Amino acid sequence: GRVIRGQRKGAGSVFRAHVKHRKGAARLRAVDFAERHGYIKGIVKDIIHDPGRGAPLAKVVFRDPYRFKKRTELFIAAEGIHTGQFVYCGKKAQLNIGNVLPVGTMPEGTIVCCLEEKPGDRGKLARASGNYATVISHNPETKKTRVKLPSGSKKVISSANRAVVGVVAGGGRIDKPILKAGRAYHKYKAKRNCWPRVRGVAMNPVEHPFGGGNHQHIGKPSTIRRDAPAGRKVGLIAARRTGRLRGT
RNA sequence: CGAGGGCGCACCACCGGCCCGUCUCGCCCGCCGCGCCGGGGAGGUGGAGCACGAGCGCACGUGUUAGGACCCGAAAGAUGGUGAACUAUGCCUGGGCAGGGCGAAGCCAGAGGAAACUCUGGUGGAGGUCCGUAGCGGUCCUGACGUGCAAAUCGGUCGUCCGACCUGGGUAUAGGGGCGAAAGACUAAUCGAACCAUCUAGUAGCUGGUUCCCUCCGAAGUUUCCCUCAGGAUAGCUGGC
RNA sequence: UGGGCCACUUUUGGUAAGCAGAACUGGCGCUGCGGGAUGAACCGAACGCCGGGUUAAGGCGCCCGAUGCCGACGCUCAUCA
RNA sequence: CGCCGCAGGUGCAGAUCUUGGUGGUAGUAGCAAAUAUUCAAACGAGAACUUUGAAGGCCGAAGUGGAGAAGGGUUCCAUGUGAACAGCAGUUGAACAUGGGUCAGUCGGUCCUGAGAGAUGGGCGAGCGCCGUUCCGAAGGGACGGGCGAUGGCCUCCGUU
RNA sequence: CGGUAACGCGACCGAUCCCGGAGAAGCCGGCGGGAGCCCCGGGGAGAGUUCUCUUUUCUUUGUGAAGGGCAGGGCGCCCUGGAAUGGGUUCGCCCCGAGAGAGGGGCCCGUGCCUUGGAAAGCGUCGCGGUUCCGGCGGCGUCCGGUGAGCUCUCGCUGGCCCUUGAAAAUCCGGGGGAGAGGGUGUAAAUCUCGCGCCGGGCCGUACCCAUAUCCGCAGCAGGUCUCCAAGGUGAACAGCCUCUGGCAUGUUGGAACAAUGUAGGUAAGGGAAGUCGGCAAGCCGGAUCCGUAACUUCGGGAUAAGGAUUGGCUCUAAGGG
RNA sequence: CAGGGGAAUCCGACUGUUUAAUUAAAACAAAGCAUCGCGAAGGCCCGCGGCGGGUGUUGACGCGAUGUGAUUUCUGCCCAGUGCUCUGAAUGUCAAAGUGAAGAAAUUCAAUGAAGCGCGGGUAAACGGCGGGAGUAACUAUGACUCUCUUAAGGUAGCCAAAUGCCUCGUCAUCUAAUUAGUGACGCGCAUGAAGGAUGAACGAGAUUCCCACUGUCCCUACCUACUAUCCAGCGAAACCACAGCCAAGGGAACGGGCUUGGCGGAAUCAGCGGGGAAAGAAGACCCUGUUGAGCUUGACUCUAGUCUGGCACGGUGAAG
RNA sequence: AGUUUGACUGGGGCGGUACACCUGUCAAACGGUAACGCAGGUGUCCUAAGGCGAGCUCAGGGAGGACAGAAACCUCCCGUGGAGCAGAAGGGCAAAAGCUCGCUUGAUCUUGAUUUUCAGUACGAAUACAGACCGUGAAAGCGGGGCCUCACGAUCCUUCUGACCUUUUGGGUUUUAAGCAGGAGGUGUCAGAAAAGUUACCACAGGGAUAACUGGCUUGUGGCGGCCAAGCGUUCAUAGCGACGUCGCUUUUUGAUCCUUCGAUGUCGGCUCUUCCUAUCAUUGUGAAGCAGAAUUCACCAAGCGUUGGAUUGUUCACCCACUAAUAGGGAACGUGAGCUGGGUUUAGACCGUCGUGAGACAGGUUAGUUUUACCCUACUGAUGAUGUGUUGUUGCCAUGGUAAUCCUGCUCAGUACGAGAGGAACCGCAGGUUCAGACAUUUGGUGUAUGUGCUUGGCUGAGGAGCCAAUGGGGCGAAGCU
Ligand SMILES: [K+]
Ligand SMILES: [K+]
Ligand SMILES: [K+]
Ligand SMILES: [K+]
Ligand SMILES: [K+]
Ligand SMILES: [K+]
Ligand SMILES: [K+]
Ligand SMILES: [K+]
Ligand SMILES: [K+]
Ligand SMILES: [K+]
Ligand SMILES: [K+]
Ligand SMILES: [K+]
Ligand SMILES: [K+]
Ligand SMILES: [K+]
Ligand SMILES: [K+]
Ligand SMILES: [K+]
Ligand SMILES: [K+]
Ligand SMILES: [K+]
Ligand SMILES: [K+]
Ligand SMILES: [K+]
Ligand SMILES: [K+]
Ligand SMILES: [K+]
Ligand SMILES: [K+]
Ligand SMILES: [K+]
Ligand SMILES: [K+]
Ligand SMILES: [K+]
Ligand SMILES: [Mg+2]
Ligand SMILES: [Mg+2]
Ligand SMILES: [Mg+2]
Ligand SMILES: [Mg+2]
Ligand SMILES: [Mg+2]
Ligand SMILES: [Mg+2]
Ligand SMILES: [Mg+2]
Ligand SMILES: [Mg+2]
Ligand SMILES: [Mg+2]
Ligand SMILES: [Mg+2]
Ligand SMILES: [Mg+2]
Ligand SMILES: [Mg+2]
Ligand SMILES: [Mg+2]
Ligand SMILES: [Mg+2]
Ligand SMILES: [Mg+2]
Ligand SMILES: [Mg+2]
Ligand SMILES: [Mg+2]
Ligand SMILES: [Mg+2]
Ligand SMILES: [Mg+2]
Ligand SMILES: [Mg+2]
Ligand SMILES: [Mg+2]
Ligand SMILES: [Mg+2]
Ligand SMILES: [Mg+2]
Ligand SMILES: [Mg+2]
Ligand SMILES: [Mg+2]
Ligand SMILES: [Mg+2]
Ligand SMILES: [Mg+2]
Ligand SMILES: [Mg+2]
Ligand SMILES: [Mg+2]
Ligand SMILES: [Mg+2]
Ligand SMILES: [Mg+2]
Ligand SMILES: [Mg+2]
Ligand SMILES: [Mg+2]
Ligand SMILES: [Mg+2]
Ligand SMILES: [Mg+2]
Ligand SMILES: [Mg+2]
Ligand SMILES: [Mg+2]
Ligand SMILES: [Mg+2]
Ligand SMILES: [Mg+2]
Ligand SMILES: [Mg+2]
Ligand SMILES: [Mg+2]
Ligand SMILES: [Mg+2]
Ligand SMILES: [Mg+2]
Ligand SMILES: [Mg+2]
Ligand SMILES: [Mg+2]
Ligand SMILES: [Mg+2]
Ligand SMILES: [Mg+2]
Ligand SMILES: [Mg+2]
Ligand SMILES: [Mg+2]
Ligand SMILES: [Mg+2]
Ligand SMILES: [Mg+2]
Ligand SMILES: [Mg+2]
Ligand SMILES: [Mg+2]
Ligand SMILES: [Mg+2]
Ligand SMILES: [Mg+2]
Ligand SMILES: [Mg+2]
Ligand SMILES: [Mg+2]
Ligand SMILES: [Mg+2]
Ligand SMILES: [Mg+2]
Ligand SMILES: [Mg+2]
Ligand SMILES: [Mg+2]
Ligand SMILES: [Mg+2]
Ligand SMILES: [Mg+2]
Ligand SMILES: [Mg+2]
Ligand SMILES: [Mg+2]
Ligand SMILES: [Mg+2]
Ligand SMILES: [Mg+2]
Ligand SMILES: [Mg+2]
Ligand SMILES: [Mg+2]
Ligand SMILES: [Mg+2]
Ligand SMILES: [Mg+2]
Ligand SMILES: [Mg+2]
Ligand SMILES: [Mg+2]
Ligand SMILES: [Mg+2]
Ligand SMILES: [Mg+2]
Ligand SMILES: [Mg+2]
Ligand SMILES: [Mg+2]
Ligand SMILES: [Mg+2]
Ligand SMILES: [Mg+2]
Ligand SMILES: [Mg+2]
Ligand SMILES: [Mg+2]
Ligand SMILES: [Mg+2]
Ligand SMILES: [Mg+2]
Ligand SMILES: [Mg+2]
Ligand SMILES: [Mg+2]
Ligand SMILES: [Mg+2]
Ligand SMILES: [Mg+2]
Ligand SMILES: [Mg+2]
Ligand SMILES: [Mg+2]
Ligand SMILES: [Mg+2]
Ligand SMILES: [Mg+2]
Ligand SMILES: [Mg+2]
Ligand SMILES: [Mg+2]
Ligand SMILES: [Mg+2]
Ligand SMILES: [Mg+2]
Ligand SMILES: [Mg+2]
Ligand SMILES: [Mg+2]
Ligand SMILES: [Mg+2]
Ligand SMILES: [Mg+2]
Ligand SMILES: [Mg+2]
Repeated sequence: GRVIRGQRKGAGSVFRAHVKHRKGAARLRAVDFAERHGYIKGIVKDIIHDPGRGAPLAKVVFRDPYRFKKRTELFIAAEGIHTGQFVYCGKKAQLNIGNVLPVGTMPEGTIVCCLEEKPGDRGKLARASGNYATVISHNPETKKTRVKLPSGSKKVISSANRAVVGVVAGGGRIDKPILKAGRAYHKYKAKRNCWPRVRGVAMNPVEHPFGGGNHQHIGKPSTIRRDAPAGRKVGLIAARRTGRLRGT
């Protein structure tokens, strides 16, 4: 009879992202004339740590092509780039780690960093540390490119979508065991209020569908249908299978 | 005074008769409309009817009922508001935490090794590390107290004491909502749904109460029906006229 | 009012019950009074306020009104009458 | 106030009834957490408690010391009173009465932004309004620079418009 | 305008615009500098003890801000030069042909010292006048040293930790660039972040308590309520115990007694958990030094395992430095 | 100032957290392990409403939803049931709208056929589940073995009178003089068992047993100290109170202070005391009744936000059919 | 989100339906008459098992007859029904009401009256008529269902049937709809709501109309006795027992009941402490024996005195160890919680097993879980006093009340009596002990703040000396007093 946890997360109040010390939105530069027809050279000025993100951010300074000013970008750092390096963004940029260039003008096996989901926005795909997307096949007609996402899914996107060449830095961060509950506390203190997770079976029936009982048991199939209302769909949501994944 | 006789009020029992409905039987009658027209009879039966009216208005009493409804009494439900000065959690900005024990990596030297490397002594100072202050907490005495110092305190003994640590202030989340390392915990001594006002004199077959005198009469706890079994309706028993 | 209960007798269940359930009349409930020491229901008797007389059931050693009869005939001794 | 009529918010022992008052309990329970007081004097009607002096102790710098924030709001300071109050007392008081006291360019506020709050545009909404905070806005009212002029005047020439 | 340079000098033309800096950054460790305090040896001044001793014990014995100069600390600053037989160097580290060691310079901080302030003030003493109750007047003094893993602040250097990387904005400044402006050789112009001079700074708060009596808890309530400073002895120590500065009157009463029962605290022959649901409660142990430590183990631990010895006072003797 | 120690069993790995005011724990959390959803026109969630809002200054080494609970070692069989999910296959049922027919129309009938449900696959680290009866070896006793009935599969590795075993104080051994306790062993286990089983150091104000030491826990009590209590001066409540207050028996609403019969009864008081006053505290919380509730659950009845799907409108321009 | 989650009931739940009906009985010779009284039955069945008429006689038995037998069919005789009539039971029935045939649809259309239940309401069922239309029989007649007693259902709604019926809203026609009358679709909780759980997180109004704990009645059950004496006891009923039967007592078992208490009588066990009972374990005095002694057993007077220390268990119980003269049984609100304790049960946290889809449940296990108040009256314990002898004092008496001692061992008797032997007492006497009681401090022990005297740590008074502080600083020894 009480609003469950997870339902309370959408209201935002306490479950909002801890963005006080974050360094800004990590994005490619907005597509313009120089990047659409040639290349623009920028210099990597600093590589910084973004709180709540396990991927380094690269501060890249460009020249404004229309007024006497310096533009500062906050690229997602591909592994191997260093401060003082020159990065080149545009259609005519060559294949090097850190350069930003459209996927349609790339070989058939190149693997990219900060992929655009739509032709014009900033990077949206393969942004988490150690991740990348592979270019599978182009087709000169209808301006389409097929890419492999970190999840293994295949996606068809426009050939005009831009991406950084290489793999985002941060490597195998998940390989290290956290070991200590406190280390997980510090990890999630810089992210949001989500970490100390109470099991639903340990709750009372009023605050969870799995709550209650003289033994801690679910009492009903944990797999729940897709169209179940909020406050009910807990457990394995719309699960195609359960068990152990033996075979793939 | 009077055997007998007569007219007989009201009222009662009965038998006839009349009006409307409905059945059964059957034969006649009427005409500006001759009709799928209209009317009439006899015999049963249904009616809160007729059969030389008794009503209307006003007052008083009793009884039943709807209303706050003889008086006081819920657990609840709804509407609209006020609270995060306590606590719960997130964020912002500050402040704080004796003295010791153990002795991780890294480093130096010596020694033994063909190599691979090994041994010894120092150095170093790691850790949700140990003993233990302040702080924070609250195990046991099931101690004190228990109309207390106190609507949760006190004594000793205890857990932890560089961390998921303690804490001020500023902020955010508000009631079927919040918040919860989860005890249905906490949300201003109130929480298995806060507080305030109103709907509201909420309802109660249940509990408690129900105020002067004398005189006369005087019970029932049984019948039948009831989601009836602590209650009603009904007949019975009572009183009054 | 629609909770009844009790007694003689009849009577069902139960080992039985100051239990449970019927029949009949009376009673208590609603009822005081005399007697049963005491007691809702037993026995007598039902009640305005009194005087006198007499009784009912029950009593008459003393408490405590009445045998303080020269009462009648027997029975009985109990170191739990 | 009686009598004839009229009309009631018309009669109390109860309701763990309402309000007010008063008993027994009873001069009883009690005035027992943190070692501790004593001598002399003064004022005074009055001294275990006030003041001074002397002595003995305690807090023992993580104080029973010296200063602040929050909160309180005159409790601060003198003089006086001695009704009540300070659960004994008081000649004392944070009591009562009468007066007095808080002085800033340089200590804070003020200014900045933080987590956040919140108009306007817009959107929604029966509506009070609330959503949203850059989003669906013609969102810059400013500037030493230059020009056209007014010469406003110590019209040389610099300030104005 | 000067210096090879780091950079220096008192100013040192310059707008729109652009770039950068400061503001502006966690926690912890180890060292080093400075100060305040503490300590020790003398010199004064005033007190205390003097039964005997004590050249004794106690108190006290200043120099603000802001300038100038000098120490001291730091530098990931410059010049010469070119290093293996590698060398410098820290407690640890760490550093070097991307320029070590060495020599010579530059800069930053300078809260330390001296100086102006400054002794005239303050303080300590000894007197003298009175102005009911003079910032009265006067004399003398306010001195020399030494120590430190000492405590507290502060500054600096160098490390460690993070799947944690520890604000923003007002505000101020430097630079780049050079649109412009300035004057015709004058006792000159534009201009000036140099020295001195002139004027102004409004508004609100400001007393006191800050707690076993000024706040909340119905109260002068053993509760609660955020901070700063922090002496001597013992000791590992912000422990406990005693003391100095400062504070107080025993916590909303006193007096007399010393029954039971209690609350709090001790002791108890012999036995030693037989008590009790149960060793509850109490008791035993305990610091430091020297030994000595098992099973098991995730090899880290267990571990102060367990067990044993010693511990005072006094007189010395060695060793550890500048 | 200032650790009693040792040998074991159970549980939780540890540090951490928790019912302010009776439960600090074995409960919660945790790292680790496993599963599920989602590529943004998205997953999950808020929102009366706006193409509103949170995750999100995010992008699969990420967010969201679950279970289990360090390490070690393992995690067996069952997709019949209920869930979940997957492609629709000639395909069954299936609303509104639309189509056709009859009628004078209301209307009636028929054809067509969205999701869903049926049909078919997958899935147990989803919920859950994991059998009986007979005969049989050259002493007996068991039963390696053999027959059948039946399931979706018939409990595997392990573990055990365990915090899980009724019978039960199970049986045997050890610990004691004596043990419903402990430990070790056995196992047809009423009713053990695999994301949880079985272990294993360190740790624990966790539950249990024994041993050394220690003692007033006890035999068996005594003495002392402080503050009370006590008495006094001052000050000064409250709870409670039908009236009250000595007993035995009787009867009685079946346990009297009062009534009957008897025993008896002597002012006013002080310190104690805990037998009575069925003492006080509260309109019993247990239990039942009420056509009185509330918290919670669910194929109870009746609904509903949200969601999936069809139709109409916004809603247009061209071709292949 | 809202709501519901029946009733009865020897408490509720579970179980049953005694909730609507029918038969016999209860039931006490009219009728009626109750309990979760007894024995049973019903929610149907039947175009015939309905209606007429006719003709037969049934169950069973005896005697006969090829296969044929205990039963196949045929025949005769007896046959009061001992068969059958659908079913439960009861009643009724013989040229019946049964069996077999023939013809049929009175199981049809109608209005009233009445009986049964009863309020003299309804439904259902039934009785007697009356009016039609029929069936059957020669006819009288009989028949509107079943031989009789049961076999069933309101309003609202729906559906069908009937009247050349009424209305359909200004008139008319036609659909439609509404109506009038009669059937049907059903309410079995059967006079007729539409309805699942859980709560230990719980709430309210009540209930002693009603359970759990005391008391009360009862005494089946438990416990303890008695009568008879078939037997046991080598033999011998009765030393000691006591079958089959039968009579009691007790209230320390457990039931039965529900009278008191639900505006509350604190709910197990232990601890502590007092008193009471006797149905006597021991001890005193006795009787009996299958009593030689020793030991043991039975019984009497008898409750004065005693009846213990421990291991496991919360236990009450139980069991074992050991001592003992003996280790008897019980009551007092299952004595005793303002006496304690809190181990158990019995709140809220939590784990396991089983059950349940789930919430949650479990006389299943486990772990943690606030035990409040006396100063009132009485009772009791002690302490002053009070009334009467004029005041006051000393010394006394005793009414009345209380009451207290207990048990064992060793030596001697005595290796005696007795006995084959083994073994093996007693009376007097002596020495001591146990439990209890009343005191006491010479001794020993304990206490010790004489704060008495040494020692000693830290600090403090300038040192010495003398002291003090550290809530009794610590420690050794310690008078007196208490013990
Ligand atoms: K809700
Ligand atoms: K589970
Ligand atoms: K009325
Ligand atoms: K309000
Ligand atoms: K609410
Ligand atoms: K009833
Ligand atoms: K009535
Ligand atoms: K820290
Ligand atoms: K303040
Ligand atoms: K005294
Ligand atoms: K013990
Ligand atoms: K810790
Ligand atoms: K704990
Ligand atoms: K799972
Ligand atoms: K399955
Ligand atoms: K399945
Ligand atoms: K613990
Ligand atoms: K509730
Ligand atoms: K009869
Ligand atoms: K009914
Ligand atoms: K009996
Ligand atoms: K009984
Ligand atoms: K009872
Ligand atoms: K009760
Ligand atoms: K006991
Ligand atoms: K002594
Ligand atoms: Mg969790
Ligand atoms: Mg829980
Ligand atoms: Mg739920
Ligand atoms: Mg659950
Ligand atoms: Mg679990
Ligand atoms: Mg007539
Ligand atoms: Mg009337
Ligand atoms: Mg409601
Ligand atoms: Mg606030
Ligand atoms: Mg707050
Ligand atoms: Mg630690
Ligand atoms: Mg620790
Ligand atoms: Mg405590
Ligand atoms: Mg206590
Ligand atoms: Mg009222
Ligand atoms: Mg009301
Ligand atoms: Mg009904
Ligand atoms: Mg009543
Ligand atoms: Mg009644
Ligand atoms: Mg009745
Ligand atoms: Mg009766
Ligand atoms: Mg009555
Ligand atoms: Mg009468
Ligand atoms: Mg009478
Ligand atoms: Mg009488
Ligand atoms: Mg009598
Ligand atoms: Mg008499
Ligand atoms: Mg007489
Ligand atoms: Mg009135
Ligand atoms: Mg009155
Ligand atoms: Mg007193
Ligand atoms: Mg006192
Ligand atoms: Mg002191
Ligand atoms: Mg202070
Ligand atoms: Mg003052
Ligand atoms: Mg006073
Ligand atoms: Mg005042
Ligand atoms: Mg100076
Ligand atoms: Mg050099
Ligand atoms: Mg001077
Ligand atoms: Mg320049
Ligand atoms: Mg001030
Ligand atoms: Mg206070
Ligand atoms: Mg207040
Ligand atoms: Mg004191
Ligand atoms: Mg005092
Ligand atoms: Mg005070
Ligand atoms: Mg002793
Ligand atoms: Mg001893
Ligand atoms: Mg014991
Ligand atoms: Mg014992
Ligand atoms: Mg202890
Ligand atoms: Mg060990
Ligand atoms: Mg733990
Ligand atoms: Mg584990
Ligand atoms: Mg806590
Ligand atoms: Mg608590
Ligand atoms: Mg606790
Ligand atoms: Mg694991
Ligand atoms: Mg997890
Ligand atoms: Mg499978
Ligand atoms: Mg097995
Ligand atoms: Mg087992
Ligand atoms: Mg075992
Ligand atoms: Mg034991
Ligand atoms: Mg499995
Ligand atoms: Mg009595
Ligand atoms: Mg009484
Ligand atoms: Mg009540
Ligand atoms: Mg109540
Ligand atoms: Mg009812
Ligand atoms: Mg409800
Ligand atoms: Mg359903
Ligand atoms: Mg019922
Ligand atoms: Mg009769
Ligand atoms: Mg009869
Ligand atoms: Mg015939
Ligand atoms: Mg009925
Ligand atoms: Mg709970
Ligand atoms: Mg009763
Ligand atoms: Mg014989
Ligand atoms: Mg009572
Ligand atoms: Mg009581
Ligand atoms: Mg009582
Ligand atoms: Mg006897
Ligand atoms: Mg008892
Ligand atoms: Mg108690
Ligand atoms: Mg008692
Ligand atoms: Mg317990
Ligand atoms: Mg519990
Ligand atoms: Mg067990
Ligand atoms: Mg506890
Ligand atoms: Mg007193
Ligand atoms: Mg006598
Ligand atoms: Mg005696
Ligand atoms: Mg000393
Ligand atoms: Mg000396
Ligand atoms: Mg002192
Ligand atoms: Mg002290
Ligand atoms: Mg001694």
